[PDB]
Amino acid sequence: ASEGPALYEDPPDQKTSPSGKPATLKICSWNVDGLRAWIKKKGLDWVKEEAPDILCLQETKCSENKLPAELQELPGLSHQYWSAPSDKEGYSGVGLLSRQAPLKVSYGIGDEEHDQEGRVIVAEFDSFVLVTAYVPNAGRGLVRLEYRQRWDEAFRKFLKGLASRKPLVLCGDLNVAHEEIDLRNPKGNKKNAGFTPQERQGFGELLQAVPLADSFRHLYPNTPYAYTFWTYMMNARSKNVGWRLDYFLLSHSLLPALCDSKIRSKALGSDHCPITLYLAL
Ligand SMILES: [Mg+2]
Repeated sequence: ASEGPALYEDPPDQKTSPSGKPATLKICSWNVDGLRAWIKKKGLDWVKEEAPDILCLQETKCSENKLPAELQELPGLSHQYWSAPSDKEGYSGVGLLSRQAPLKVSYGIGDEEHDQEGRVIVAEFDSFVLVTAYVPNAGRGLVRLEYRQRWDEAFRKFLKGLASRKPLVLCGDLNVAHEEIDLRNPKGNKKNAGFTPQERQGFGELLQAVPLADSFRHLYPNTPYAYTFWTYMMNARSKNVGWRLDYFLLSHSLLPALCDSKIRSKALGSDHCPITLYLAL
């Protein structure tokens, strides 16, 4: 009620690095709010336009055994990997679709407590490791906040381990708006999932410990009203009353390869929009 529209126009795609090196890798990440729902809402139209080298999907609500046939309409992303909850049901779930097969694909974070909900794919390539995640939400009434804190610690420790061997790119729906600039209404959301001090602090801990840089915020440190999620309710997207929940976090060693980190605000299909990373690897 207190918010009207706030403008955001994502800047043009910067496709060369500081060294002048053209981008060699384009990664698109997207919380699809259910793979079938997303397909019905023309989600694949953006994927075809974007033509990424790697597509990471969160909240697929689908196991590798029950995938929709339409995913065959992406022949340029022929190597497809899927994780889903162990109970074999339609919730959570992540996907990674790639032009080239990774050297190795793994699922989860090496901890039984945290590996039952199909939340993480690890894809190792020659020069870097890619992780895509759908981080557990703290829940309505914060009923899952204690668990989320345990998740955060385990995930941080796991990523620090990976980064000790190869440069890391982490992408996906991290279910937190880091700072006040990362959501439209910080004042009214400090007791809500995604903007609790515990969640924000966890994100800060992750950046420091691994370490990782927030690609978007690194490039655009002072840019407001840049969001990746809007509630389906109450004209939130039309008013740009949103949250930045979706990130590409990078090892510091990859910052010289960083060309751009995009937010595809106008792309429909979900309550999140896609985000896209350009790297000159
Ligand atoms: Mg959803």
